[PDB]
Amino acid sequence: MQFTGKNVLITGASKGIGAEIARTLASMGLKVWINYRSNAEVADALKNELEEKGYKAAVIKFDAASESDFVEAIQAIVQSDGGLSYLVNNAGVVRDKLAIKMKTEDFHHVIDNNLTSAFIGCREALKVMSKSRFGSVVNIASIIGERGNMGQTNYSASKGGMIAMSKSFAYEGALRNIRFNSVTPGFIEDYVKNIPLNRLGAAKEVAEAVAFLLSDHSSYITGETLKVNGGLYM
Amino acid sequence: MQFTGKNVLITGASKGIGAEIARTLASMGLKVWINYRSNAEVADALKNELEEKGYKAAVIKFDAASESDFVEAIQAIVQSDGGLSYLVNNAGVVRDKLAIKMKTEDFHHVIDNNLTSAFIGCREALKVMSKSRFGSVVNIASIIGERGNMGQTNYSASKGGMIAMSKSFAYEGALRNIRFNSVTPGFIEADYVKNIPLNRLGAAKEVAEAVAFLLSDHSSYITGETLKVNGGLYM
Amino acid sequence: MQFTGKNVLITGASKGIGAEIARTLASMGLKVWINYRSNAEVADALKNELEEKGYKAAVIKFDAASESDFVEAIQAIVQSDGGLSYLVNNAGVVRDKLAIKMKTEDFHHVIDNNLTSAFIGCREALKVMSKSRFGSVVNIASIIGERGNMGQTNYSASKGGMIAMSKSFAYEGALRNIRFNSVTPGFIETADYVKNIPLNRLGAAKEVAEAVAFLLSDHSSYITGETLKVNGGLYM
Amino acid sequence: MQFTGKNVLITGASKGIGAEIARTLASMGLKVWINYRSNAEVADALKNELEEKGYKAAVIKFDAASESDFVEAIQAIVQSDGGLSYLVNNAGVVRDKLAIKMKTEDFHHVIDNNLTSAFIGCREALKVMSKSRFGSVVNIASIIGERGNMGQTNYSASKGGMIAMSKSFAYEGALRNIRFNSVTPGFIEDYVKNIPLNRLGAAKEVAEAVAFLLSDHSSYITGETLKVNGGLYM
Ligand SMILES: NC(=O)c1ccc[n+]([C@@H]2O[C@H](COP(=O)([O-])OP(=O)(O)OC[C@H]3O[C@@H](n4cnc5c(N)ncnc54)[C@H](OP(=O)(O)O)[C@@H]3O)[C@@H](O)[C@H]2O)c1
Ligand SMILES: NC(=O)c1ccc[n+]([C@@H]2O[C@H](COP(=O)([O-])OP(=O)(O)OC[C@H]3O[C@@H](n4cnc5c(N)ncnc54)[C@H](OP(=O)(O)O)[C@@H]3O)[C@@H](O)[C@H]2O)c1
Ligand SMILES: NC(=O)c1ccc[n+]([C@@H]2O[C@H](COP(=O)([O-])OP(=O)(O)OC[C@H]3O[C@@H](n4cnc5c(N)ncnc54)[C@H](OP(=O)(O)O)[C@@H]3O)[C@@H](O)[C@H]2O)c1
Ligand SMILES: NC(=O)c1ccc[n+]([C@@H]2O[C@H](COP(=O)([O-])OP(=O)(O)OC[C@H]3O[C@@H](n4cnc5c(N)ncnc54)[C@H](OP(=O)(O)O)[C@@H]3O)[C@@H](O)[C@H]2O)c1
Repeated sequence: MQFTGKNVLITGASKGIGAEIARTLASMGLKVWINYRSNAEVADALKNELEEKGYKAAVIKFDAASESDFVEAIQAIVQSDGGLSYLVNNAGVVRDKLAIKMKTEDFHHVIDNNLTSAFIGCREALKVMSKSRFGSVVNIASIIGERGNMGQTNYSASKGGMIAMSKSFAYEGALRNIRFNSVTPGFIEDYVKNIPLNRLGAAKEVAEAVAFLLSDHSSYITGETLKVNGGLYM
Repeated sequence: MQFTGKNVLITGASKGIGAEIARTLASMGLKVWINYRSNAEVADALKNELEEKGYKAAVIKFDAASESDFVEAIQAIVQSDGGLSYLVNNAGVVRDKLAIKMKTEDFHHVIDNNLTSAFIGCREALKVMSKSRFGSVVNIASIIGERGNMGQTNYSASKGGMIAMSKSFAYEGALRNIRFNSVTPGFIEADYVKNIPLNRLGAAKEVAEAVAFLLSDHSSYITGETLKVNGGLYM
Repeated sequence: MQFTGKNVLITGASKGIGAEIARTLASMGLKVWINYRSNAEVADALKNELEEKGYKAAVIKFDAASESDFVEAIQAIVQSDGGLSYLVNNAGVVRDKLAIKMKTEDFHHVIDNNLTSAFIGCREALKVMSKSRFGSVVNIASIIGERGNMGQTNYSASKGGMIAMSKSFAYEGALRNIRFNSVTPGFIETADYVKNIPLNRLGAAKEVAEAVAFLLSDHSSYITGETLKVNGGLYM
Repeated sequence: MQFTGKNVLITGASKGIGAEIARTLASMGLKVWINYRSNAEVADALKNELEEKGYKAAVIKFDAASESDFVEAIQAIVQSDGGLSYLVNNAGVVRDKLAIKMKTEDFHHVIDNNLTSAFIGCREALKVMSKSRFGSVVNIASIIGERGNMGQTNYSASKGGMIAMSKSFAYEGALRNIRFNSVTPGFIEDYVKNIPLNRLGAAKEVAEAVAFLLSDHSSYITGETLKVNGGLYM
């Protein structure tokens, strides 16, 4: 795919879907910044892999649920590269229980760490992308955020709020060509029963949806939610 | 409308949409419980207005965002009336501001107040209504939670999260006939009215009647739905 | 429920969900006009049952897919009645098959009969309700129109078209206080399927009928262009 | 973007959005079949321009609303190329008028011509793509099929029916790996006012959204309605 931008920051990218987004975007020629919070071994391993395939990769440590930490990280990337073309808000956790077994503590943890991180990222994207009249931001949402689930009142709250907040951000960034969109993965690798495509999704399929929404090919799409769930939910 | 249930708790019912919801359900024979946080001047005045007109009304206290406070009023109401049929999560604030001028303080205040509160309400509705195999909960969301708005990242996050959480709760309470539903009002009382097909602002009372429908027996097969009351502003 | 308006025409009302809308609206004091197409007997039995129960009811024969018949029937009701306050486009057919087995014949029949009929209904409603600045029209759609279904390309086409056309009609009727809304029933009783319904049961026809009543009644005076899901959680 | 398949038919592709879709899919390596009904001038001009630019391109004459005539066209393509990997139902007309002024003739014309044609395309796609267990179909709908518009009861009916029928076809084709998806463009080159991106859309951005949905990058996406409207509707 074709990118006018040059670099991308991916929160929570040391493993899983975030790692695969990093891998996909770096194989398409963007310099990927791979966020991690705790142990650096796995992030450093991914960065080494990506350079060793010939790509551009750097690692950066911050807590995406911390305002100061994540503002200073974006400032450091601006100072190293000259700007920031792309952001992927992927940082997220799960703490599933039935609601009657869930303290407001278990709710606040998931809400803060899944929504406020995305809010910080989107606001800082608005700041650093405005001067150049160019940017794209993708919020990794979920199918749970669109339909809800048993035992996932907190998670579904966070990712439905992410879907609606992202549209608000699209409204605010659209006049300076700063686009915001959500991706709602389905089941990514019994549950396979209800999937019409009769298989789990690969992380790469998510990653290439993200790549499309960051790319120039989606330059008229903003404020949209892209389902990547094999037909589980239309 | 027809109600098998007997009483309702309405958070933030002292004025505006909450109070006129309260008037509405009282007029249809339900015992209303106005909930307030600060002054009891308007809440008491409402309560009295509702009892002169011949209706059953009382008041109760908590910060609907406070877990303990919320819970403990719900036991108080169960002990007074023998149960709680209906709940309306109406409590909510706005703190509008462009996102770049918005401290995460201003974001947490709105999230914690507007959606954690609805979480305590819904989770406790599940608890008190499960025994009796009957219940109906309506969460008062907004068109902003469906479409988003400039200057309302915090409010749209809270209300959209409510709308989705409501669906999860509907899942958890469906097997026991506890129904969960949301209402998304539009602009409720000139350039604003240009984009409303009905060409007018909504009365707080139209929102209240939609809430009554979702609480009544007439919606007994409707759970997990989001009912748009916006005069056509959003379809 | 409260109704400012006085009478209602329900298309396809001689049996099933339409008969239950007629029964429910009759019991709320509306004069119901029960439409039928072919054999009257079942329709006149419904009219007699409603009149015995103390309610107002009449029958009227016309083909909802025929522009002239449906025009002329609405004109007749306006002249018996003084006007027409409420309309329920309930007429619909199914011809389920897989698409590779479906002729275009089998597609137009369901389209011409499920959508065009609603189009005529809503357009005549606009006409006859404009002067009095009051009116409410409900279009009986389906969950299939929202979600799509195997073997139901034609039916889902017709009901999704109905759902979107109903919103356009809301736009055109909104200035004369003529509201347009849709109901999307799920699986209604007439047990593999009850699996995927959270409420763990089929719906009753009366639950649909009461949702229709709400969308006709005064209580929904600010709700227009909406699609009200009656499916017990099968689709959110 | 990559494509496992080799060719694509596009109905109503002689000018406008369909021409741009032909132009875009041609530059990415697909052999494009340019459908037209009436004059062949403009379609030959398109063909000659794409063959000038080094690409494979062929015109084909048929009325998309006629069952026999678009079944036969698909059959002739199958015989020439050996198969058909991709289809784009783009044929479409408007006859805008207030509902009280609109004969059922006016309604039937737009219905028969916008929605029946897509039905004939999607069934025939089911038939010809099933054996190879590979295919992708994109139905070009509209924002009007999602929110409605005054004066456009007929167009909105056709396009919203297209959007729901496409999910039904997605269900039917899922097991064979034949994907169905819709595109809902907004305003495509006062009005601009209500568009957050503050400009009309290029046919070119619609065409690239279509390309993504046909491509291998959307291989876990079926039954989706991808909005291309610059924030005009979220
Ligand atoms: N897999 C699915 O089916 C599915 C579908 C829907 C969406 N997604 C989304 O996919 C994303 C991650 O994919 P995954 O399921 O493969 O999860 P995963 O394997 O847990 O990867 C999540 C990553 O995000 C990190 N993270 C969490 N909070 C963070 C913070 N505040 N700052 C920085 N990094 C943070 C992780 O925590 P640690 O430091 O603890 O490793 C981890 O590296 C999330 O947004 C999830 O909500 C998942
Ligand atoms: N009006 C609209 O256009 C619109 C549309 C969408 C939905 N709604 C919803 O309508 C509801 C209220 O209607 P309104 O707009 O008319 O607002 P309002 O006039 O401000 O009434 C809101 C009430 O909720 C109370 N409240 C706030 N937080 C509370 C808490 N934690 N515990 C208990 N009570 C609390 C208020 O606070 P005080 O103690 O500070 O008075 C006040 O009595 C909200 O949920 C809002 O989100 C508004
Ligand atoms: N049952 C469900 O699960 C379900 C769910 C979604 C919505 N609905 C909708 O419910 C409505 C009817 O309910 P039902 O399922 O109980 O169907 P039903 O039992 O078949 O009742 C349908 C009625 O509509 C009549 N009708 C058909 N075309 C007509 C026309 N052109 N003019 C006048 N009447 C016409 C019937 O035809 P005859 O003269 O041939 O009897 C019959 O009386 C339809 O709109 C259907 O599309 C059904
Ligand atoms: N432009 C927009 O703002 C917008 C937005 C939403 C979607 N779209 C969709 O985009 C498509 C067309 O793009 P456009 O707006 O640029 O329209 P256009 O300029 O009119 O191009 C439409 C083409 O489709 C052809 N066509 C119509 N019916 C046909 C049939 N039965 N068989 C074969 N070809 C047929 C045309 O007819 P002739 O032979 O009469 O030339 C013409 O070549 C349609 O599906 C329209 O509904 C338009």
